Amino acid sequence: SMNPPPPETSNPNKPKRQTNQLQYLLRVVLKTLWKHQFAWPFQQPVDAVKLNLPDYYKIIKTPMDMGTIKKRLENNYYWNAQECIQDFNTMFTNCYIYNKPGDDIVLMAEALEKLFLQKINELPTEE
Ligand SMILES: CCc1c(C(=O)NC)[nH]c(C)c1C(C)=O
Repeated sequence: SMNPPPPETSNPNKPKRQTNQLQYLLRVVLKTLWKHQFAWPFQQPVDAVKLNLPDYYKIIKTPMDMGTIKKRLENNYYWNAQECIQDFNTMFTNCYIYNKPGDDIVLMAEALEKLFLQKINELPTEE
């Protein structure tokens, strides 16, 4: 029932890269989702205590959110685009795994994910 440590956003010994695909993921992909009217539930880690979801972290062992992804991009956590893409995908998957089909949060994740898929479809080729 208590909240876990948030996902890591800083790790100095992890090697880093700033690539055009990763720049696209911040400038285009993250910006689009972050400003969306349904972004708010996904803008920070699930606070299981305040939301009263004591089994959330019992079920979800790989939590992820756009707040975390935003810091990871802004502070250059990643080596490649696929890591960041996997984080976005994990965030959506967590939602569908934990919640019931047709809950509001699932509709929200579905709208965000649709946009995410359209942008990732136009991911530039690596420079
Ligand atoms: C419905 C509770 C919830 C929020 C939220 O309401 N955040 C403020 N965000 C997420 C990802 C969820 C779940 C359980 O998937």
